[PDB]
Amino acid sequence: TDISTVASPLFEGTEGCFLLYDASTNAEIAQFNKAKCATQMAPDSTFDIALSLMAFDAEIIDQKTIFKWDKTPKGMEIWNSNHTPKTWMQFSVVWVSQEITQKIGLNKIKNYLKDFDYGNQDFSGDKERNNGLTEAWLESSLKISPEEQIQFLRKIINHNLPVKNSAIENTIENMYLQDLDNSTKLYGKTGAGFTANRTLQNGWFEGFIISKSGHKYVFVSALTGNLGSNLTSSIKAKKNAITILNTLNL
Ligand SMILES: *C(=O)[C@@H](NC(=O)c1c(-c2ccccc2)noc1C)[C@@H]1N[C@@H](C(=O)O)C(C)(C)S1
Repeated sequence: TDISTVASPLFEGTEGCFLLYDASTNAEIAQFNKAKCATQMAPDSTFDIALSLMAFDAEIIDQKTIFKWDKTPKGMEIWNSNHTPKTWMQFSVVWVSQEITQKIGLNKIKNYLKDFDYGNQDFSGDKERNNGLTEAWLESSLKISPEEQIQFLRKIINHNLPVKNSAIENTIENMYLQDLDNSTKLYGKTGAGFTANRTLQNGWFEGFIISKSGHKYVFVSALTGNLGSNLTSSIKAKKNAITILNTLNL
């Protein structure tokens, strides 16, 4: 299951990793760089997957929800508009995530984190800033490893979390991206950020694959590296995942 021959060149210049597991059997299908796989880091926008489960479970959104933009610039042009739960997921609209956390509230988020067994469960935010409610998952206190993300994703698709079944399937639906070359279906989510107080970038791309073979899988592509001042780490993590998945017979 060592796929280093293919994955190494794709992750050159970074500390990267890749994991692919069969969702039903938990069999490891492919791995690159287990040491990086075990290292906890900020989930960044991949935390939206957890927030989506919470929001649907708590019945504060549905698929017809329109998140209303406040007309002020949010940093990225794609963020400067109304959104749906689908486009929230697709474009990692951070202000929607923050609207959602403020609505659920800290203690209830902590309770969900405990139910999800999610990473270090540290939602305290930045030292001395009391900003955890709206920043904890963004290069801050909350950390989770690629291996932990695999098992979280596995729980989701197997309905082994104490949330509404619809909350799970609406969130999965809203992750759908495309089909791959052999028609396998890709459901995924990016996240990226700079490491606090450093120049390093971290990136993720993770999710589900549903094969016409019948098999379902969960995967995680993640990296950390000095890639300059343009945040491209999730672009790279995504690219790499798709390249690697298309080489496989799933
Ligand atoms: C989630 O990971 C979100 N990332 C950020 O908010 C982010 C940025 C940023 C860079 C460029 C433009 C806007 C924001 N800088 O630091 C952080 C923590 C969103 N998701 C990312 C993704 O890969 O999904 C981005 C870069 C698209 S923004």
